[PDB]
Amino acid sequence: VLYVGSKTKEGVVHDVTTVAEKTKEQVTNVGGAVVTGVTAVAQKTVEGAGSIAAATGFVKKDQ
Amino acid sequence: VLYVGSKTKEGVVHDVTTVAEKTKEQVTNVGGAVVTGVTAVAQKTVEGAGSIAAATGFVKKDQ
Amino acid sequence: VLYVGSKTKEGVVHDVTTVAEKTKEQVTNVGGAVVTGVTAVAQKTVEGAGSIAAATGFVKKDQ
Amino acid sequence: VLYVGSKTKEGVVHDVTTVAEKTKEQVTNVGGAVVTGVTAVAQKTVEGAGSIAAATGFVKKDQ
Amino acid sequence: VLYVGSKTKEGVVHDVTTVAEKTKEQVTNVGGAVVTGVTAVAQKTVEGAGSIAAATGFVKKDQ
Amino acid sequence: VLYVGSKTKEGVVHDVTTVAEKTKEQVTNVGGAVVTGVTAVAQKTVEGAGSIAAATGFVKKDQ
Amino acid sequence: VLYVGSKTKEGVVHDVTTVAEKTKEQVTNVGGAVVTGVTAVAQKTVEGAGSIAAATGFVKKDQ
Amino acid sequence: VLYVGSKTKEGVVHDVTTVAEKTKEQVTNVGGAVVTGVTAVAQKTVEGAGSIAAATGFVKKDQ
Amino acid sequence: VLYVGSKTKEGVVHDVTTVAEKTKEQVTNVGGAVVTGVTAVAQKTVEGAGSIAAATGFVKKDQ
Repeated sequence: VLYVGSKTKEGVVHDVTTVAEKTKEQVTNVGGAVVTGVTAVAQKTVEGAGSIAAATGFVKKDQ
Repeated sequence: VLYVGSKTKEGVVHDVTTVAEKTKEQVTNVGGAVVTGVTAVAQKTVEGAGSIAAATGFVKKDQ
Repeated sequence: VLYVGSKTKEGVVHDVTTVAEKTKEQVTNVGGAVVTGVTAVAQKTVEGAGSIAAATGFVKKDQ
Repeated sequence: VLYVGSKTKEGVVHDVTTVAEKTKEQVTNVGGAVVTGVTAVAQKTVEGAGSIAAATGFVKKDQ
Repeated sequence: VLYVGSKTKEGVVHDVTTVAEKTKEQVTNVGGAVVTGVTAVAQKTVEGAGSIAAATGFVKKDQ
Repeated sequence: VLYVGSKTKEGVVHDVTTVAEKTKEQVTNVGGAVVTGVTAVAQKTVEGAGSIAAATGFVKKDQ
Repeated sequence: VLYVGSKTKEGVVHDVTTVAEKTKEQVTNVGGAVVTGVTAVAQKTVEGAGSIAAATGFVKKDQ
Repeated sequence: VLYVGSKTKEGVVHDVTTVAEKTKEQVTNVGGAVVTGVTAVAQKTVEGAGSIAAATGFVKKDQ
Repeated sequence: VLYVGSKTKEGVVHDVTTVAEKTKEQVTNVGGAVVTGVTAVAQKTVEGAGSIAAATGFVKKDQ
């Protein structure tokens, strides 16, 4: 691997705006998962079998 | 691999705007998963068998 | 691996704005998980089998 | 009267949202009545002849 | 009257949101009545003839 | 009357939010009544003839 | 020139309202000119040859 | 020139309102000019050849 | 020139309001000029050839 004057952006996240208003949120959960917020993952490598890279709102009931 | 003066953007995310308003959200969950928010994943590599790269609102009941 | 005058941004996150207002949030949880806030993960490497890189709102009831 | 494990909601009011905006309201009244606001009455009993239960914007010029 | 483990809500009011904005309200009254605000009455009993339970913006010129 | 482990809410008011903004209110009154504010009455009993339970913006010119 | 009780408004500017909102403005310039703001010029006289009275967003590459 | 009881407004500017909000402004410039703000010029006289009266966002590369 | 009881406003500026909010301003400049603020010039006379009266965001690369 050789980079020579090579401006690079390997695996990034940027410029992520969010606006809400008057969001009268009622939420009720029992045993489950709820995700309502901004999430920003940025990885270069996730190696290994069985991996779970960057889940969100995940539920796992493996027997 | 040789980059020579090569402006690169391998695997990126950007410029992601979001606006809501008056969103009278009621949510009820039982055992499941709900996702209502902004999500931004950006990976360069996810290696390995059985992998789950960047799930969202996932449910897994493997026996 | 050889970088030579190569401005690089391997695995970053930036410029993530968020605005809320009057968000009369009621939340009720029983045994589960709720995520309503800003999350920003940025990794270069997550190695190893069975890994869980950057979960959010995760639920795991493995038997 | 016998209630036995009986979750009851006799005569209620709830969950009443209201939003206005830029409502350049001019109002002129002479001797009369004007009602422009949110009203929420909730009674269980109003007993007695001649009663007036929960009027609003009422005018009475009985001779 | 017998209540036995009976979760009851006899005659209630709740969860009453209100939002205004830029409401350039001019009001002029002469001898009358004007009501522009949030009102929330909640009674269990109003007994007696001739009663007036929970008026609002009322005008009475009985002779 | 017998209550036995009976969680009760006889005649209540709660959870009453209000938001205003930039409300350039001019008001002019002559002899009358004006009501522009939040009001929250909660009674269990109002007994007696001729009663006036929880008026608001009331005008009475009985002769 | 004779003004005699002559209410005059020679060369004026007034009453100029402006409202913006959520204006996610990205701007990129190279060597040029960009104008995005409120401008209000008001002159009575601009005398002289070759004059440039009240330019805006001007570019001049005279050789 | 004779003014006699002559209320005059020669060359004025007034009453200039401006409102912004949440204006997530990114700006990038290289060698050029950018103008994003309120400007209010008011002159009575600009005399002389070659003059530049009240420029804004001007660029001049005269050779 | 004769003024006789002549209320005059030669070359003025007044009544200039400005409101901003949450203006997440990033700015990047290289060699150029940026103007984002309120400017208020008010002159009665600018005499002389070659003059530059009340520039703003000006760039001049005369050779």
